[PDB]
Amino acid sequence: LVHVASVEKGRSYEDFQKVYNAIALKLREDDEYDNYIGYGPVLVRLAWHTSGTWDKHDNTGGSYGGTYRFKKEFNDPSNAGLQNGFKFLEPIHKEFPWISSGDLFSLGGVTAVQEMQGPKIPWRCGRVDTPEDTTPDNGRLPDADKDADYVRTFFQRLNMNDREVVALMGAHALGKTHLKNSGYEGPWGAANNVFTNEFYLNLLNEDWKLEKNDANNEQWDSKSGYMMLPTDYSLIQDPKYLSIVKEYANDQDKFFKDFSKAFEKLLENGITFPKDAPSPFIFKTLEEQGL
Ligand code: HEM
Repeated sequence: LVHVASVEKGRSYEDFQKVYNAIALKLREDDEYDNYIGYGPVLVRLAWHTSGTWDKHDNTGGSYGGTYRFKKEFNDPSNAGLQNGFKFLEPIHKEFPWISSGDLFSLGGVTAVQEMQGPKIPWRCGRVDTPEDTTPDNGRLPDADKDADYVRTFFQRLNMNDREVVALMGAHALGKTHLKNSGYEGPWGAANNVFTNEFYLNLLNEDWKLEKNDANNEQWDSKSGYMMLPTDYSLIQDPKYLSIVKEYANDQDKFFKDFSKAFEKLLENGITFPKDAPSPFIFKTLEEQGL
């Protein structure tokens, strides 16, 4: 099953920069969301969950078809809370009705990372909406109560290696767990709407205690008021992941570069880009544009 990228008719970099900008301006405006975290983190998570249903074995799921717009995927228990990101994007899509759903969901993630002072993430257009019956079934997104061997095997299905996995998990600097969505509660760190390598620093430097939360699930908690999921903590339990956590804790630029590559790859899995497709776009931030 081949998904060939097909550029929205007549569109070029400037059209997508306008979409970026609209997302970015709304992120600035709607700053009160989630006790003033803002929408950056949930948009990053929406981009990831809409891409992370991919199965390399048969090219089902993935970002291309924008299938989160259908009830089976939007109602996935694993996607609880992402409705907020979708609602954010609704007025964006109304203003730019020509962008595909998959391009919008993925671009929302890129925009959020960059506006939150993260790395530049090159982004390619040309995802095409596919019909309801192409929506992947629930259950392809990961469980949080598991160990490093689970994490490693899970991400093989997404064609991600150890370094790509550890880099992608650094997105957990952002936002928080919310008990009613996932059965976990609390932020991973202090700077939870600015993209930094704080996740790795907190894993290595906080004093974590294994506790039960009010949903009766185990999570790791610190006296600073931070938490880690069992799957997060697995990155310092496994000696191969641990080495990479230490690397990113000690090298902000390396983390940024590796994250950018892995995140673009996640957002592009399953898509065939023709030879003569446009090169990936690197959007300017609002700040870079003086906006
Ligand atoms: C083993 C893999 C992973 C597991 C089990 C996991 C699990 C979770 C859970 C349980 C939450 C809390 C959701 C809520 O209560 O609202 C969450 C939040 C989040 N995850 Fe992950 N995650 C994984 C990987 C990733 C990756 C690869 C990214 C993106 C690159 C990502 C980005 C986020 C973000 C940004 C949030 C915060 C959302 C918000 O504040 O609304 N996660 N994750």
